[PDB]
Amino acid sequence: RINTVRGPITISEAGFTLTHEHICGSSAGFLRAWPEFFGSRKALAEKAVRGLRRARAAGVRTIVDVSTFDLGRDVSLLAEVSRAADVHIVAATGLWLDPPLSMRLRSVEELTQFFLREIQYGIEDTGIRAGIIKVATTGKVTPFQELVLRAAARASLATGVPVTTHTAASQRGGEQQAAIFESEGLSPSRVCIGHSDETDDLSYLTALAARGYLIGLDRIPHSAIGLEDNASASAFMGIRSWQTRALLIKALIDQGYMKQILVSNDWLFGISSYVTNFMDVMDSVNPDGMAFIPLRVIPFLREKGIPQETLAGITVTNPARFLSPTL
Amino acid sequence: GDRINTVRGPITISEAGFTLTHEHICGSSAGFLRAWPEFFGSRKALAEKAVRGLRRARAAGVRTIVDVSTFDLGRDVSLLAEVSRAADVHIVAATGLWLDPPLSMRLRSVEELTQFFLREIQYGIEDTGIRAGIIKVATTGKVTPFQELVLRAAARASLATGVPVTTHTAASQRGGEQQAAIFESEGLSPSRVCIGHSDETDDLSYLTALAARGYLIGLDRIPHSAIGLEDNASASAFMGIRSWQTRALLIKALIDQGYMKQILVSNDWLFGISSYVTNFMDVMDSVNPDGMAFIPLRVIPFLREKGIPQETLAGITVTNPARFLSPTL
Ligand SMILES: C[As](C)(=O)[O-]
Ligand SMILES: C[As](C)(=O)[O-]
Ligand SMILES: [Zn+2]
Ligand SMILES: [Zn+2]
Ligand SMILES: [Zn+2]
Ligand SMILES: [Zn+2]
Repeated sequence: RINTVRGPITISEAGFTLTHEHICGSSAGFLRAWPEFFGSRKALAEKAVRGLRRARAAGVRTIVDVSTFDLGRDVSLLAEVSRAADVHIVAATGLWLDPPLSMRLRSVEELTQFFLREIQYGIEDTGIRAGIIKVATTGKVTPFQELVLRAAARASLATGVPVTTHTAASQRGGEQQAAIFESEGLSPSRVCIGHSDETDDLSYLTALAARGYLIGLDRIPHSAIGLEDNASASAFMGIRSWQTRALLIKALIDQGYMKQILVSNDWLFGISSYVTNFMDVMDSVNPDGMAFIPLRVIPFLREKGIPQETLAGITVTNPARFLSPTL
Repeated sequence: GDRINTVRGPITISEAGFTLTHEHICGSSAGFLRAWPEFFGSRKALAEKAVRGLRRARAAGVRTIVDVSTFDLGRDVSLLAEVSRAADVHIVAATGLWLDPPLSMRLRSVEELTQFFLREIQYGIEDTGIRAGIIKVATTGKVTPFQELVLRAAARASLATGVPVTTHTAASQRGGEQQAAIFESEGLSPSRVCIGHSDETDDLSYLTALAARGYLIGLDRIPHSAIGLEDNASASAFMGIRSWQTRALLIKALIDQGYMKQILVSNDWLFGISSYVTNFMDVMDSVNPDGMAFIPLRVIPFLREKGIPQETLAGITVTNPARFLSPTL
């Protein structure tokens, strides 16, 4: 069984699953302290329910919200929008790139206890258990980030829940992550190396898949175009087209690694952790939101000759194998 | 105006009595107490320790504390309200930002920060309806660009509401002078500002010049001393190795210079701490088993023994905080 914000579900219930998404990208305590930053909590919730319902109509049945503590994860919000949209949401533990001081000062043993409490006991006082561990590193792994990755590996080994990562693909950062995970005795089949569509280095990706890692091609609609004077939507966006990113999926399929591929949008319905109104920038670039994968990428791959059963394997079978707790 | 926001609602300033103007129930990080209460044993254990501690402070004469924990120090006003009611000690809550703002705060403009501080003063903290009665800000010795935004937003919020501003400084780097310059550039009266952690320095020229300008001087870490614990680097780094009597003698020094009306005294104590090394609360509790009662039980008799009149001490512990906290436009 897989833990969701509404309780446990069987593997067969998960269906078409988006493995790297967010309801809201924020900071610990921020949604509660300043909901008017998002208009209101109600407005944010209502936008998310419409968004999830659009995704559901395009075939999505489950999303994995990989928002951590320090991304301002509010599982009560996730539970509310999941119930109203009838879309399963898997919540995350772990730490992203903005840990507060009370986290930054902790040992690997302490972080392991924290990740374990969120998986085994529940998040806050909600009883909602995490079904995935999210971690992030920048280029060369910092000392604190290494502690996070080891704590993640140890919590995964104790519970069977998988680990999913944020990296800089342009720095081939998955290699350093993999080294740390393997030193801990973690199976690569429990690990998704994410934001992997941010590079054109196919050799780097194939090497990881060969070692048994899941490859997260999860920022496909963040491609953007026509924003090279933007001091925000050029370093956070790019200039590579989304079709170019999408073709990495075909490339990995053709090398015989369709079972290793996970695809997502890395979308959200509110964001406070960047510039004000960046949500408007994102929504203008990708009006499809979380429906971008099923509405654009899947038909694009089908028209490039990828068979239905392969597309179903990638969007249904692979996430189920990944999320089902396994040791 | 003649009333102050507390976590149980508004009180008249006459009700504040003996007030500790820089304290904490818990030193933490946003969201942390709710996500990981076992770090503190349990939320219940932490609340109980705070109530026992506040009750002892109350027995020693304390009637009000100002909890200067901000959003990013993990302020949980619901905890403050629970322990205030159970200890029957007034607690004034804070808005502002300390030294650990998350991205969602660090990326905000001075106008946005102003709106956040005003929300916490004028509307309430989170969904609790509890309103802040003070704005807490913190800087590095050299004020960073973001910290300067925070100080300007604090000044603007103070000017709109009358509620005071209190600061964290590196007194050894004379941090208060850069802060004062920013505050005054915004038109904020020095009488609305406490330059805190000023007992970290023995430079009386720095202290008296600020006091002469009408600033309140926070001599607010009196019990903090790692003397006898020099072999504990974290203790020394957090508390210094100046004695509590050395810190306390600055209270006398500013009185002797004629600035009794500018002095505010406190412990900068707390009942749990996650924003430093593990188990540090045990180190603090061993250094100062009196907790927040340290000021009334140890420092006040020390100053009376040094000859300071009872009326002067009452003015510092009662009148000065009342004048400071009372919203004044
Ligand atoms: C806050 As993000 C760019 O990881 O969705
Ligand atoms: C919470 As503190 C050590 O900055 O007074
Ligand atoms: Zn990411
Ligand atoms: Zn993400
Ligand atoms: Zn301080
Ligand atoms: Zn303090």
